[PDB]
Amino acid sequence: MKWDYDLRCGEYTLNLNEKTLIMGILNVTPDSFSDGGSYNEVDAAVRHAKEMRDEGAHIIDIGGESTRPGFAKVSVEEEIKRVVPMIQAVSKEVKLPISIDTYKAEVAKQAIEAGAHIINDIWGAKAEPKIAEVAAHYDVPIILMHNRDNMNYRNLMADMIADLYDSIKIAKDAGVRDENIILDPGIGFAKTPEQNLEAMRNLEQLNVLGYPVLLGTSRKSFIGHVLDLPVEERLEGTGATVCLGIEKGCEFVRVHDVKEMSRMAKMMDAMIGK
Amino acid sequence: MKWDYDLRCGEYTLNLNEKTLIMGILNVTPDSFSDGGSYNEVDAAVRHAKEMRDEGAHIIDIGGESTRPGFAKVSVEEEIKRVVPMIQAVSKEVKLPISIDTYKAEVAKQAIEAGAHIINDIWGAKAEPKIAEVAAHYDVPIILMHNRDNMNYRNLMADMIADLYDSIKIAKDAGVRDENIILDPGIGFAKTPEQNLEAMRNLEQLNVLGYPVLLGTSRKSFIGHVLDLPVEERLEGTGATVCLGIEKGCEFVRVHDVKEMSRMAKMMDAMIGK
Ligand SMILES: OCCCc1nc2ccc(C(F)(F)F)cc2[nH]1
Ligand SMILES: OCCCc1nc2ccc(C(F)(F)F)cc2[nH]1
Ligand SMILES: OCCCc1nc2ccc(C(F)(F)F)cc2[nH]1
Repeated sequence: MKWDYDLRCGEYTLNLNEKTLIMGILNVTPDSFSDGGSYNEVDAAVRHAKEMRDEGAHIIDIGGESTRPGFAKVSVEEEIKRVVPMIQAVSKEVKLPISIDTYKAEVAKQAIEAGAHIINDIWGAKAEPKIAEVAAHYDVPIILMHNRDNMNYRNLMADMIADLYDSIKIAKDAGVRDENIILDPGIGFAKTPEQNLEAMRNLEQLNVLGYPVLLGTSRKSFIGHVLDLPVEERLEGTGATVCLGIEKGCEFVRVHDVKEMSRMAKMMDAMIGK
Repeated sequence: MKWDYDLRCGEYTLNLNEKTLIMGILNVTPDSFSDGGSYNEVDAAVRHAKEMRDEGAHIIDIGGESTRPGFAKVSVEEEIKRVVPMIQAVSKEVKLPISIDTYKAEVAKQAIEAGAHIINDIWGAKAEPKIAEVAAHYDVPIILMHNRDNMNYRNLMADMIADLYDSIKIAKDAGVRDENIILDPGIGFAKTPEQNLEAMRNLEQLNVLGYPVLLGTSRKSFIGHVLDLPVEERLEGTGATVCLGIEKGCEFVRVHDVKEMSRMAKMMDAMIGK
């Protein structure tokens, strides 16, 4: 009874109370010889989305070249040629809500038009505030991630909450309804390894803002820093972050390893009484 | 600064503050044609103890036939022929403290004489109270596990704490020092699947007794009940229990999958600030 509403996603509806929601990460695998839409590139995305669906994903998060982990400099024009064909094919062939991982308003707009249901913004409407106008107009959920162009904090948690509020204000001023706001602490962004640990340790503070929280820690550098393990050897590390996140009240986890993290989340949910 | 003493284990000393301690599970693989001590049987145990050492174990827990998971009916005379050669070889070849997983006083005595450092009692000194006299005499740590010959609880957590106190009283009356007492909630013993979940959910209550807590959930039936997965597919499930246990303050985890659980524990420790 924590949430008195469900997350409305067009033809899909996500219950926020019954289980931790698993968002599976789908990064584009660009064909070297085309700008987008080619069979090998799109077929790869579809096959991967189907696998994640079969492994327990509730949302498929689709990211083009300009987003994490690559951060390529690419025009919205180029970005649309690549992202839109993926959204079209995945939305047709995979019966799950799709999030578009972009900070660019025009990309978000075209993605929603192509069939995406949720906007996932690593800059929390601060890089391109018009993304909040797009969100409001289409009445879609938007995930506002904590992020900064600096790591000069006075007090990490207090600053994160203040920064997240600045994002909330941008979204609400644009007309985004409270029920369409989700927050993300931005673990692995604009934070030292030590600061990432401190944010994990204090994640429950985000709950005072009164919005659902999505945690995205999967395979991130700070896990490698602790364990001294490369990106492919971080299942256990990611797992610990997912478990602690759920214990601290997060509603979503954004993960690469859907099969394993879905099992861990299900076990956590059972134990905490979710 | 939670603990103002270290766990003294003869030539070994375990710090209770710096990391979650990993106890690796070693079950005997009985040779069919002998009562104990044979090369294949003991070599198997030694090889396994070395692997667990290399994978991050801090304690090796050695169990003969009459203990979990098999619970064979076997005389102390038979049990000694099997357990003592394992302890002798493992203690010589593997530089870690050894716990003997037995509820039988005479087995515990001979095990300590053979080189074991810690007594691990699934009956918490209630099946054979003389085991507490053995513990006191040799001045070794003893793990008192919650257990009952029934599941008729009036109130699970309150009953567990009362039962654990009855074990503490037996141990202290026998002369066991406070610094040599460790408690275990007995997840998977004398509890319904639902009760096991409830005990996990409320594990932090055990901390009021003021003794270190060891959690032993590895691969247990209740994980299979939640996930509907067989014993070999419970890494993720065990992982969630380990993470939640550490968050709730446990000092030890008793696990089969040392490599994976050691990594998860290290990540948890870093995040909680242990
Ligand atoms: O300290 C808060 C920073 C907010 C912020 N506004 C930005 C605009 C553009 C970009 C860029 F375009 F990605 F470079 C990054 C930004 N970061
Ligand atoms: O309800 C608390 C039960 C305490 C208890 N005393 C026991 C003695 C012997 C055995 C046995 F020998 F293993 F059967 C099991 C026991 N259980
Ligand atoms: O399914 C992947 C192949 C087998 C496998 N390796 C694992 C490592 C760690 C964990 C973890 F402990 F749950 F994180 C689960 C795993 N399962």
